[PDB]
Amino acid sequence: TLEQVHLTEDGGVVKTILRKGEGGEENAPKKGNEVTVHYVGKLESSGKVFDSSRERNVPFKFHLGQGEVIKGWDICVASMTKNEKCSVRLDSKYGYGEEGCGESIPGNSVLIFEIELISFRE
Amino acid sequence: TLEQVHLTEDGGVVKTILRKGEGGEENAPKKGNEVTVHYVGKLESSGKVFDSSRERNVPFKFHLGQGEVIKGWDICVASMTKNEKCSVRLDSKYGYGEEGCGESIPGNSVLIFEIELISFRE
Ligand SMILES: CCc1ccccc1NC(=O)CSc1nc2cccnc2[nH]1
Ligand SMILES: CCc1ccccc1NC(=O)CSc1nc2cccnc2[nH]1
Repeated sequence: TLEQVHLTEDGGVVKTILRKGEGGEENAPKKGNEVTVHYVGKLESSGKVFDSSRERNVPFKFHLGQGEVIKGWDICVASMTKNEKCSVRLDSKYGYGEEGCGESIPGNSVLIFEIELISFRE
Repeated sequence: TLEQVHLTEDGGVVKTILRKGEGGEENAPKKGNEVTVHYVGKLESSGKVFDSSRERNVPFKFHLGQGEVIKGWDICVASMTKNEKCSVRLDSKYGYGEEGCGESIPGNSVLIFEIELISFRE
């Protein structure tokens, strides 16, 4: 595998599947569901890790497709099924754009996230 | 009430209690617990709302005191009890600092959040 999945027309979100998830539409999260993910985020430019839920030993929950998180995450996680692990490359358009965010993410940064979809629920 | 609670020595985190929460230490979240909050965040400078879980009609979960969220939120929520509603003023040191974050939060922004602690759990 290492299937590469193009998720936006502009090339700004491209997912590489590292471990395939479970089969079926019943194993795919729906818009508005709560998802639980583990992730590691690094800058493409330097390879430097700026955030990791794995380092914290506890995953992160959000509601899918609601704009609670960066656009790249909504788009990426919507494409995943339970237990899938992927690495997603996000152009700055799908991250923090021209401004960046705080000390660890410069403006116009391409972000690389390893994301694992642990579970989801209503 | 409208009790004002100073939470850092530098004045960078100051909470005003709008509705007092439940009594007891058993109604106070512990470091590492999951908390569920509703919030509305606005810039002090303009009054402009940059993020609201209430607009989304679904609250937000994070693990308390783990640096998953801005420092101001860890500090503020640690001081709350179940059902408390507060408004917290955060100096940029406790938000997104000199750089800001994305289009909606400029560098050196004081942030004002209304936060309600809905529940928490192990
Ligand atoms: C943590 C999940 C979350 C909830 C609500 C809003 C945004 C986020 N994080 C991300 O969207 C992307 S992950 C991330 N984005 C970051 C920006 C600066 C520093 N560290 C960061 N880590
Ligand atoms: C959403 C909760 C969350 C989870 C993980 C990491 C950060 C956050 N948000 C906050 O810390 C403060 S809330 C917030 N911070 C923001 C920065 C830019 C735009 N909107 C924002 N809303």
